[PDB]
Amino acid sequence: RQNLKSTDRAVQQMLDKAKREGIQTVWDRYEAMKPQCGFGETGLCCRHCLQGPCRINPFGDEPKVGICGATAEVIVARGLDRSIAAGAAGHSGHAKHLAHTLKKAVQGKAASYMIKDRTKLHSIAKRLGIPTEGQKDEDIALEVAKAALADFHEKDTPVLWVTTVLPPSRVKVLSAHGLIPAGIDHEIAEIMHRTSMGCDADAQNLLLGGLRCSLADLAGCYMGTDLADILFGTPAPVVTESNLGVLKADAVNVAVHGHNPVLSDIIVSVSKEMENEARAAGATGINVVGICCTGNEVLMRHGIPACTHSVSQEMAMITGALDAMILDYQCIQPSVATIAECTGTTVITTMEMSKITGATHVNFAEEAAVENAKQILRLAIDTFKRRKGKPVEIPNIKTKVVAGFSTEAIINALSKLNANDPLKPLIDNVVNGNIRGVCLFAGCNNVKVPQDQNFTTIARKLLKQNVLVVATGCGAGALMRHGFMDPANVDELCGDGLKAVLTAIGEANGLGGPLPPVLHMGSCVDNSRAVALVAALANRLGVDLDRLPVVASAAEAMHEKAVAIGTWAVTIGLPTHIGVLPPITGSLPVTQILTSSVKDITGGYFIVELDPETAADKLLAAINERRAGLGLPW
Amino acid sequence: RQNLKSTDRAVQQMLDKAKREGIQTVWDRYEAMKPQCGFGETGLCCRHCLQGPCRINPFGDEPKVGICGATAEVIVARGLDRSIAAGAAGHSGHAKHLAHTLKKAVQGKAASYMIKDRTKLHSIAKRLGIPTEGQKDEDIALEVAKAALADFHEKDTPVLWVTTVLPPSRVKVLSAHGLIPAGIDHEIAEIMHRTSMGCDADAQNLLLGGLRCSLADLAGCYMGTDLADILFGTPAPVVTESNLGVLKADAVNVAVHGHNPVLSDIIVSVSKEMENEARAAGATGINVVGICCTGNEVLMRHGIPACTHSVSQEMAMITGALDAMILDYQCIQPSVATIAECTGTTVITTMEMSKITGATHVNFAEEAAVENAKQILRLAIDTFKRRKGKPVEIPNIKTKVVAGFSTEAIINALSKLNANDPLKPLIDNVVNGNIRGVCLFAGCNNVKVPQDQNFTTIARKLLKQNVLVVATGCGAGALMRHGFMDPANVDELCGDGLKAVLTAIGEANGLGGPLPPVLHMGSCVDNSRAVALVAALANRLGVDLDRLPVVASAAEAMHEKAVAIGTWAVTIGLPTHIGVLPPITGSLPVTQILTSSVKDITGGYFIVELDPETAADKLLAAINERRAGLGLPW
Ligand code: SF4
Ligand code: SF4
Ligand code: F3S
Ligand code: F3S
Ligand code: FES
Ligand code: FES
Ligand SMILES: [Fe+3]
Ligand SMILES: [Fe+3]
Ligand code: NI
Ligand code: NI
Repeated sequence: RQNLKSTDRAVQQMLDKAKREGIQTVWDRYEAMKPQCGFGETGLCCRHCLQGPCRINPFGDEPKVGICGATAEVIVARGLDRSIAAGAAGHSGHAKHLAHTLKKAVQGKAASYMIKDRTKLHSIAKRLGIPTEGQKDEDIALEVAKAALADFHEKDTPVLWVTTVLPPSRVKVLSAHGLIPAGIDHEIAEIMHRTSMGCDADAQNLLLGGLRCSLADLAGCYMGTDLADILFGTPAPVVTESNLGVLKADAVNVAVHGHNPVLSDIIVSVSKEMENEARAAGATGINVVGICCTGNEVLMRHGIPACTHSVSQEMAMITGALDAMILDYQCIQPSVATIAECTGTTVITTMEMSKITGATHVNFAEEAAVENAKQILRLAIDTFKRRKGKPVEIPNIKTKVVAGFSTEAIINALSKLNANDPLKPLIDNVVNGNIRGVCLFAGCNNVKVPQDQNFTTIARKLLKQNVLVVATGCGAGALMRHGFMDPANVDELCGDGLKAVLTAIGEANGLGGPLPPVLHMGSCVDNSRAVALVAALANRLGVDLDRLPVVASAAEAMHEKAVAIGTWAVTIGLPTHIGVLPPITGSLPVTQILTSSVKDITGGYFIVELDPETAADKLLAAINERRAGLGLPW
Repeated sequence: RQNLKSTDRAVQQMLDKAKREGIQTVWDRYEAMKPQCGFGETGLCCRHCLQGPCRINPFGDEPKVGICGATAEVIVARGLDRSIAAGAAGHSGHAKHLAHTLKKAVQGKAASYMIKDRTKLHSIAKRLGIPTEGQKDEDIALEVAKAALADFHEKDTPVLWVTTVLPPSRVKVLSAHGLIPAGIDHEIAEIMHRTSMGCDADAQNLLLGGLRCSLADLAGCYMGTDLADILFGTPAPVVTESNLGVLKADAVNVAVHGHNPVLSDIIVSVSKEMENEARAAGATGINVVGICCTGNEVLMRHGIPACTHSVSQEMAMITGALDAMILDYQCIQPSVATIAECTGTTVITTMEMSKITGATHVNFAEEAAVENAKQILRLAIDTFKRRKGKPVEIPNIKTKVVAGFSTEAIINALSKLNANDPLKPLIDNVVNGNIRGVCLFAGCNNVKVPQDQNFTTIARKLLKQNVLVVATGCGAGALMRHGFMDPANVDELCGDGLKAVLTAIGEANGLGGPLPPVLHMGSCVDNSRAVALVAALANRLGVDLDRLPVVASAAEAMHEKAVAIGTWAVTIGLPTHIGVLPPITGSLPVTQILTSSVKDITGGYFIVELDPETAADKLLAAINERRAGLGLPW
C-alpha cells in the first residue's frame, strides 16, 4: 500500500507506524480532500472581491465569465501572478533577513555573525561596482548590505541582483520587453495592485508583469545565496549521509527545518559546544539533522546529514527519536505542532511572522543568537531525558551523499583539467557528445505524486543519455535519498560519456573515483548558483542562455516559490518542465502563452507534463533542439 | 423587477434598455453565477500551493483540515490578510504615482503639473518635520516627495504617514502591539510571505500582521490625499449635480473612471481648451463627467458632475451618449471593453499595468500629459461625430450635490462660529446632544445588495437620530444620487438637533441655509480626511480615538481596498460596520477576534450585519456606548 504514497522505504516504514498509532499524515489529509475542486484545479476561480466567489465552467454552459466581466484568461493570469509574487515575497524576505544580519554583524551589533568568506565578499562587491581598494572589509560589507536593501525599492538603477548577474545580451532582451524589475518589494506590490479587482484585464499584459516579478524572485534568490556565502562560507565538496537512518536513538536529535541559515548555522555551532551538557543528560551528544532548505544549507556548508524533505517531513517525528524541531519559516506543515503531542517532539518556532498554534515560541534575535540557541537546545535536552527507556523506531536506512557543489566549487573542480580556462573542459565534452546537456532539478515534492517518483524516473533516463544533472532544494533531497549523490552508483546510473567526464574530473581532483552522478548545488535560493554557472557558460561562449542545451525540471512542484522559480527559469531563457498541473489549464490562451508564445519573448517556455517518462523524452528533445541550433550532433 | 437590482431610478431605466437590447450586465453575470461556492463564501478554501485546492466543510464531516495541516482559523486569516495587502497595494500604488509626479513637476520634468496648494505643501512639511524657513517651495516639495517614497521601504524611522497623522497616545497603543508599519511595500511583501504555505499558522499572529498591513494602507491613503491636494488644490465647498441626467446628448460626453487625479485633473483642464475644436465637430462642447473615485476627485476640486458609481458603471454606456470612457486603474468592470462594441463608446486605457483586451490603449506620460490628453479627447470627438443622428436615452434624472468638504473646509466652516477654537462648536453640540455622534460611510456598492439600499436605509435612521454623517467614495456616490447632498432635503432627512447645527453653520457661512445633510469628504483615499478630522478632535479633547462617538460603515463593500480601509478603521479605534459578508464566517475564532477581542487591542471592532435596519441600530448602540463612556447623556 505505502508504495503509492512514497517511493522512499524509510518513509514507507514510518507510514506503517503512523497508521497503527492512529497519527494522521499529509497523505491521509489528501485522501480526505478528494475529490478536489475542479474550478480551483483549472484556475477558474476568483475570490479577488466580495462579489465573489466567482467561477467559470471549463466546458459547458454558464457561468462563462466573472461577475465583473473578468474572463477565464484574466482570472487564470491574475491567480498565477499572485502566486509568483508570493514566491518572490518568500525568497526575497529570506534575503532581506540576511542583509540586515550582515549589516548588524559589521556594525558590531551581532558578534555571533561575521564575514567568514572574504573572497566572496570582494567578488560580490566587484560584481556590483562597489570599490574595494583601500577599504576595510567591514565597510565593503556595509556597502554590499546597503545595496542589497536598496534593491527592494525604486531608485536610480534597476534591481542590481538581476542586471549584474545575467549577461548584457540577456538584460537587453528583457529590457526591450520591460521585464527588468525596478525594486523587489515594488514589483510584489504592483502585482497585488494590478491583479486586484478592476485593474489589469489583458492576459499578455498580466503575464508580462508576472515574468518581471519572477525576476524579482531571482534577485531575492541570488541575494540570499550571496549573503549566506559571505556570512557562513561558500560551499565546497563535502561527504555526509541522508534519510531517517541518520537519527540516533542515543543522541539528542535536533532537526533544523525551514529556510534561513541565520538560524540553522548558529544551531550547528552552538550544538557542538553543548556536547558535554548533553552527555550529562545521558545522551552521546547533540545530533543536528536537516529538513528542507535550511537542512540543505547546513549540509552544503558543514556536512550536517539530511533527515528528510518536503512532503515526508512528519515521518521524522514518527520515529519517536526526534527530540526537537527548530523552525524559522516556509514549507513547514503546520500539522507538526499537533503531531508533536503524540510523538513527544518539542516543536519550536523562532520568527515573529511565523508562529504555529501549539508550538513553543522562542524569540531568536541575531543580537543574542548564541544565548537564544542554548535556550532552544536545552529544551531539546530536556525532551531527550523525558524519553528515557522509551523504544524508538528509526528505519536503518540511509545513503551516502557527496554535496557542496557551489558554482565556485564546480569551476575549481574543472580547473584541475584546464587551470586558466576552467569552463572549456565542460564545453569540450558538450561539443564531443560526452555531455548531452545540463538539467537542473528543482523544487518540492507534492502529495499528488508518489514521493520522489518523478525526480528519479526523469533523472535516470537523462543520466543514461549523458545529461549532466544538477539539483537543488527537495529535488536534491529526493535524489540524495535514492543514492544519486553517491559516486559508487556512477557505473549503474550514468551513460558511458557522462561517466567518462565525471571520472576524468574526479581523478583530476585526487578522488581515485568519479564525481557523483548528480551535483548538489544547494538550497532553493541556490538555484541562483545554477544561474551563475549557466550565465558564465553563456558569457564564455558569446551566446545568450536561450541557445544553450540547458533545461530545468520542477518535477514535483508544490510551493508558490516553485512557481516563481519555474517562471524565472523561463524568463532567463530555459525550457522548464513542471511535473504537476499549475492552475492554468482552464485558459487555453494562457496555456499557449506559457508553453509556446513566450518562446518569442524570452526564448524559454514551460513544458507541462505529468507523466515522467514522457517528461524525460520532452526534456531530451528540448536539449537536442538546442544542440542542433548550435550545429552540434545529437 | 429592476428595483431588486438597483434603487436608483436612472439605473433602473438603463437596465430596461440593456434588457431589450440584449446587453449583458453585472446583474446578469451575478444571476448566472448563482449558487456561489459556499467554501469561498465562508473563507474555507485555500489555493496557496499546488497541493490544493483545499477546502473545509463549515459543518459536518471531512475535509476538516487542509492538506498541509492548515486549520480553518489559519486558512481564513491568511485569505483575509492577502485581501488587506492587495488593498494596501492599490491605495499606496496610487500614492506612489502621485509622489513621482510631484517629484517630476518640481524637477522641471512635467510642466503640466505644479504646486497648486502652497499652504498644503508647507503644512505637510511641518507635520513631517521638514524645514521650510528659507527654503524654495520646489525644494520643500522635493523633500516631501522623497519622504513619501521613503515610507515604502524600511529605514531609520517607521512609516511617517502613520506616525505623524495619529495622536501620540494612539501611536503608543499600536507600537505596544507591534502594529506600526516599517515600510508600505515591506509590509505588503511580508503579508504575502507569512501567508504562503508553511509559514505563519496562528490566527492571532496572522491577524496582527493584517492590522499592521492595514496601517500601511492608511498611510497610502493619507499620502494620496496629501499629494493630490498639493498638486491639484485642497477641496472647498462646491455645487454640482449627479446621476445619468448629467450627460448631454448634444455634447461630447467623456467619463473619467478609475482613480488617479494625475490623469483626470489634466483631462478636465485640457477639455476646456478644446471646446472650440469640439464645436467644429458639431458638439456644444466637451462634457466631462465622473465615475468612481477619479470622478469624486474632480467633483471635489472642480465641481465636475458625477455620472454614476461602482456597480452601475455600465449603465452610463447604455445611454448611447457616452462617447469616451477614460481609464487609469481600479474598480473598472472589464465588461466595459466588450459593452463598448454595442454602445459605440470608445474605452481608453492609459496605464501600463492596467490594460483591458479590446480597449484602445493611449499611453499617458506625465511628461507629455497635455498632448496625450488631446489625443485621447480627439478620439472622443471622432466618436461623437459617428453618432450623428442616432437617438440616445439619457434618463432625465439628476440631483443637486453640495460637496468639497475637506477637513480644512470643515474646520473653516466651523471657524465662522468660533474663530480661534473651530472644533469647539462641534464638540459643544456633541455634548449638548444636538449631534449624537459621527458616522463615516465608505466603500463600494456590491451586486449582492440592491444598489444603494444599505447606504440610504442606514443613513436615514442615523440622520433622524442627529448623527453627523460624512461620506467618501461610492458611499458618497450613493448618498449624492439619492439627494443626501442637497441642503433642500435637510428638513425631511435630519433630526431637529442636527438640523439646528447644520443651519447654524450654514448661516454663519453666508448661505442663508444649512450645510447639506451629508458631508462629502471625497474619494476613497480621502477616507484619510476623516482620519485627520477625528484625530484633530481626539487631540483637542485629550483622549484617544477609541473614546470618541465616531463609527464607520462600509455598508455595501466590494473591493479588497474596502477590506483594507475597514481594517484600519478598526485598528485606529473605531466601531466599523460591514454590510456584506467578508469570507470569515467559516472560522468562529477568527470572527470572534475581529468582532470582539480586537477591542482589547485597538479599541475598535467590526460589526458584521447584512440587515441595514439592524446595522443602524447596532451603529447607534456603538455611538451611544461611546457617549456613555464619556459621561454624556444619550
Ligand atoms: S474580481 Fe471579478 S471575478 Fe473576481 S471575485 Fe470579484 S467579481 Fe468575481
Ligand atoms: S497551503 Fe495547505 S491548505 Fe493551502 S492549498 Fe496548500 S496544502 Fe492546501
Ligand atoms: S524547502 Fe519548500 S519550496 Fe519546495 S523545495 Fe522543499 S518543499
Ligand atoms: S471606486 Fe472602487 S473601492 Fe469601492 S468605493 Fe468605488 S467601487
Ligand atoms: S469554486 Fe473551488 S476553488 Fe473556488
Ligand atoms: S472550493 Fe469554491 S472557492 Fe475554492
Ligand atoms: Fe525551500
Ligand atoms: Fe475608489
Ligand atoms: Ni523549495
Ligand atoms: Ni473605493
